[PDB]
Amino acid sequence: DSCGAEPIHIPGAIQEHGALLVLSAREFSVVQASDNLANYIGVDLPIGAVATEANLPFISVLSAWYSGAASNFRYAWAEKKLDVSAHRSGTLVILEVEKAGVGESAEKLMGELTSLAKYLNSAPSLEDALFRTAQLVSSISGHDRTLIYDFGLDWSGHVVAEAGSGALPSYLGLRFPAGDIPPQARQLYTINRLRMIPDVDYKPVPIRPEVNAETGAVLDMSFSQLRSVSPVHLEYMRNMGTAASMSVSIVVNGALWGLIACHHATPHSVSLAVREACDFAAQLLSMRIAMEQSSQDASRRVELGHIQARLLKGMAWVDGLLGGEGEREDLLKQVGADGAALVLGDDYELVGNTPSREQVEELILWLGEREIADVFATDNLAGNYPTAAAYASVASGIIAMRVSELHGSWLIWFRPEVIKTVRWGGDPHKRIHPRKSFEIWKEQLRNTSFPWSEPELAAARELRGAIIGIVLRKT
Amino acid sequence: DSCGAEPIHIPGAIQEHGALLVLSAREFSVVQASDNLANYIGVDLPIGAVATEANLPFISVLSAWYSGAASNFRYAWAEKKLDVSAHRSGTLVILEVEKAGVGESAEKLMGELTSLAKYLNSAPSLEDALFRTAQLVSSISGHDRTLIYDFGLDWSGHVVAEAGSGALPSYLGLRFPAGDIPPQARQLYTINRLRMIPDVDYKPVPIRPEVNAETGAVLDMSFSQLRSVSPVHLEYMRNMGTAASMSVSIVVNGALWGLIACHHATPHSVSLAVREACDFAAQLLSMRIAMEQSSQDASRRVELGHIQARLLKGMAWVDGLLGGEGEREDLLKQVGADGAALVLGDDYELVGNTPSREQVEELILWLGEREIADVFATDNLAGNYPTAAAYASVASGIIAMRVSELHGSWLIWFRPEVIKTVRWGGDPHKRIHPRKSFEIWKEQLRNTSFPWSEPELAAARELRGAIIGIVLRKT
Ligand SMILES: *CCC1=C(C)C(=O)N=C1Cc1[nH]c(Cc2[nH]c(CC3=NC(=O)C(C=C)=C3C)c(C)c2CCC(=O)O)c(CCC(=O)O)c1C
Ligand SMILES: *CCC1=C(C)C(=O)N=C1Cc1[nH]c(Cc2[nH]c(CC3=NC(=O)C(C=C)=C3C)c(C)c2CCC(=O)O)c(CCC(=O)O)c1C
Ligand SMILES: [Mg+2]
Ligand SMILES: [Mg+2]
Repeated sequence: DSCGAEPIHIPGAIQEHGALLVLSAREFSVVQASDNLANYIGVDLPIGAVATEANLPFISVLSAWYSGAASNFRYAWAEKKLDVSAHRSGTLVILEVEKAGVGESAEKLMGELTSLAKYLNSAPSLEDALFRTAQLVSSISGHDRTLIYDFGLDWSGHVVAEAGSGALPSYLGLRFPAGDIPPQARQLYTINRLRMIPDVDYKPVPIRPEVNAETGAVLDMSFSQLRSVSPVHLEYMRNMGTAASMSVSIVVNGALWGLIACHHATPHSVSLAVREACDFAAQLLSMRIAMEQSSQDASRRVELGHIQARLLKGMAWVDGLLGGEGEREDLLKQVGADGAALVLGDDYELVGNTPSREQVEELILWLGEREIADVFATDNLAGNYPTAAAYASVASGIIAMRVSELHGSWLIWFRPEVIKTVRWGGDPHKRIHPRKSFEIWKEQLRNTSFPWSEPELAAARELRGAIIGIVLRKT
Repeated sequence: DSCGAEPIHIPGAIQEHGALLVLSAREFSVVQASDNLANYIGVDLPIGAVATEANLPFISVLSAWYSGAASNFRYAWAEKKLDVSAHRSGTLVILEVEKAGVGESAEKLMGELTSLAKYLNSAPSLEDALFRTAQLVSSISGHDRTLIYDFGLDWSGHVVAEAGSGALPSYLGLRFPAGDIPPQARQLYTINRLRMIPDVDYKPVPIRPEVNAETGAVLDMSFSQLRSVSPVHLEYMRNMGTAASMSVSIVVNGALWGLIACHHATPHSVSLAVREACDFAAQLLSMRIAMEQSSQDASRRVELGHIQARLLKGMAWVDGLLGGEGEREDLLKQVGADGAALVLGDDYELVGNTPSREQVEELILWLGEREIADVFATDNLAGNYPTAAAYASVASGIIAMRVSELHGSWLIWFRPEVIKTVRWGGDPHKRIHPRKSFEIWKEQLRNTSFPWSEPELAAARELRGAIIGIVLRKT
């Protein structure tokens, strides 16, 4: 990705809806500031000046915070009607100010948050849990759209939940390309779980001096809430017809699972408290996704565990896999397959729904001349072996694993073609600029089967280990 | 348990710090009421009277709630300075009123709750997570003591965290008998996760009429917050020197994991909001306990999975288990054992630290004349086989499993004695009344090893399945 090279974490500028101040940990001395600082705190700070009580009324609370082991500082500056926040960046304190929450009770958030935390510890369906999470953020945020964006393995995303006022187009069930959120952006959103763009056509406020006197470097704005965004994304937002946006990162098992992406037809800001309330709903959803994944994976390994047990003691041999109706049923269910080919030399045994003997014969030749270490798995065989499109209907996906390289022996599982129409939020394929159109773009995905789960690949590799060793013993 | 027979869920009376009203779902008609109702709502309701706006200002909100699918009703009656709550009980609405929270911001709770939710999604150590949870409840509740009570397998409990003002004795690390919380109490606390006794010497307020006209039965007060407690527990609290108590249920994977038990030297009440804030911290802790248990169990099965793999292909045979230093090391590590006896007929093979050949010989005779189905496991062999105390130091715990009933073959793992002093909160063994003394009571637990984990028992049963079938093949 060429767009993945832009350093979005060091723009040296912020958005209009707040001001930024950089203090030296030791002296609490002014090192850098936004040109709009004076406008917000009604007090001009020269670079080198030491922050006193006169300057900042909260200086004694900030000093006590920094000495502490709390990651972030938050203070309600009642006098100026400002929300003050700060984080640690090496030997620096990056302090940010924004207009305070203009009327909103904590029990308004607390009360509406409990309704979801209580809902999704009973541990219901995910879809329903996703929607409930989206529907909450939608309420407290007040955005014209609040959708949940689940990342795929290729880092393309599929909209799995949606709440809206009706002012913005509905994207529920739409798929978006990986380039919409480039790698370095995905990496930043993994560690920094919040971001807000109240106005797409904000005029960036420079931070001066450009070079920080303490570090001799530009400011690391990775954890700056006011950080000026990448122009290419603003251009993207303008094309989507979104004047304002806010997104919360859903981080599960240390990885970026998805986003709670909120958009608005016209400029729209959210209070520090409400933003933290949304980051908190994202963590509740995150806590649940992990458990259901953990339990569904556990249930699957138990289910395949019962099947493996019957096969392993059935062999203790090929009639342990091929014996009668029961043995062959277990062979296919072992990895949730519809067919299997057990090829031991020139002896072919086809179970359930398989390609022709000749077609399977040609597949083993194609596999043999490729570096197939333990097992080869794909849910789209046609993608690498175009010839396989002829029997896509019976074997769109396979798990192939050799049991005796010397004898040219293989156990291959087959999965049939599962046809589905992929709704794309515009044309995927089409300095790089964002696409102007986001109209439902449909493609018929052919020659692709249901994906192979990790429990299934684990069960496959385990049966291979049992077969290999028997053949080793017999030979 | 004879104390486990008392029906604590139908006392037909409440505590003094609130009033209770029973309404018929259809008419919202008065069926039952506490004798102190008039005192609280300043309006006397005759049985048969229909609840109007004049009677209850919140009647239109309650009506809209009941029609809805929300489990519980909560309303802030500003006029009377009362917190109103209600739940569904068949065709009935059980409505309860108590004095409103006398000064406490939602951001006071919200702010102090986030500090723990943020702390324990980074997924640190449990002990630290337990203490952080206890230390929060201690702050918002304002109790003289806030401890976390982890239930054992025998339903005896061990204090694993503690926060206190110093006014009440410290019980951290103390163990309490199962009879302190009898079964029917444990069962109620599994479904009803909150309970509060602001004053131990409250005079129970009767509910009349005793018989509910709608059901022809006494009121099911399972989900009554004001429910009058069992006299034997109040007598228990008086002996502990606790005038007030509040406890939240920690429910993990559907089972009662433990309690957050709060006690106070003098009478002390907690607001509906703060009680719900504590029930909510208990769920945060609960969400975490489940994940660490889930991940620790996963990590263990992977670790033992690597060991099993080496043994299974090593046999493919007894030299697969007994071959050299590596094979024998894996045999012991398979279930985290220090010794093993592989007895195949009259042929004995002792690995690592085992009892004498004769001692193991006598153990197989004792096992043979007991209904040992698949495997027999214990962390205290002396408890059932007193003779085994002679070699408690080498084999305090064992996993024994026969591999050929016809040949009298066995694989037995040995774990050495791990001596520890069990601190008891009073004398465990000593109409039944509670013990008067809760002074640290010490016993030296001898002839007991580290407990056998489920992954270890699973790994044991799996190796048995591999050995059996080989011996079947060889024989
Ligand atoms: C460089 C080219 C590029 C193309 C072409 C493109 O489509 N996007 C980029 C770059 C890019 N994108 C972002 C950040 C970002 N993307 C999205 C995507 C999104 N929001 C939605 O609502 C939907 C679908 C419904 C999609 C697919 C979001 C949410 C964000 C984060 C900001 C926000 O919440 O709006 C960046 C990084 C911007 C920055 O942080 O500076 C870049 C460079
Ligand atoms: C019938 C005899 C009996 C003996 C003897 C005894 O010790 N307890 C009973 C009965 C019993 N206990 C309870 C409820 C209860 N027990 C505890 C225990 C406890 N609190 C602590 O702080 C510690 C240690 C530090 C222990 C071991 C708690 C917390 C509770 C719940 C109420 C509370 O929070 O105090 C009942 C049921 C009471 C009821 O709900 O009506 C009974 C019958
Ligand atoms: Mg995904
Ligand atoms: Mg326990």
